[PDB]
Amino acid sequence: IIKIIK
Amino acid sequence: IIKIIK
Amino acid sequence: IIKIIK
Amino acid sequence: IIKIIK
Amino acid sequence: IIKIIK
Amino acid sequence: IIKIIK
Amino acid sequence: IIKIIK
Amino acid sequence: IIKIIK
Amino acid sequence: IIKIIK
Amino acid sequence: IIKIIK
Amino acid sequence: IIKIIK
Amino acid sequence: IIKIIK
Amino acid sequence: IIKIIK
Amino acid sequence: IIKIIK
Amino acid sequence: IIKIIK
Amino acid sequence: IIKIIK
Amino acid sequence: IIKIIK
Amino acid sequence: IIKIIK
Repeated sequence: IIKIIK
Repeated sequence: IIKIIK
Repeated sequence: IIKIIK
Repeated sequence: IIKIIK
Repeated sequence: IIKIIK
Repeated sequence: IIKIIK
Repeated sequence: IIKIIK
Repeated sequence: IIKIIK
Repeated sequence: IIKIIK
Repeated sequence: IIKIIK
Repeated sequence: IIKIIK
Repeated sequence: IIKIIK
Repeated sequence: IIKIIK
Repeated sequence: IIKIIK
Repeated sequence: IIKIIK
Repeated sequence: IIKIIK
Repeated sequence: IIKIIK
Repeated sequence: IIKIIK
């Protein structure tokens, strides 16, 4: 699981 | 699962 | 600015 | 600006 | 601006 | 601007 | 599953 | 499943 | 600015 | 500025 | 500025 | 599990 | 400035 | 588990 | 400035 | 487990 | 377990 | 266990 907010 | 907000 | 990942 | 990933 | 992914 | 993916 | 908001 | 909002 | 990852 | 990772 | 990791 | 807020 | 790691 | 706030 | 690690 | 606030 | 606040 | 506040 990969969750990113840029 | 990959979730990205740019 | 609101950014949300559930 | 509102960005949401469920 | 509203962007939503369910 | 409203963009929605169910 | 890949979900992206740009 | 791939869901993208640009 | 609000950024949240659940 | 608020940034939260649960 | 508030940054929290649970 | 990888969760990143930039 | 508040930074918390639980 | 890797959680990062930048 | 408040920094806390539990 | 790695948790970082920068 | 590694927890860092910079 | 390594906990660092810089």
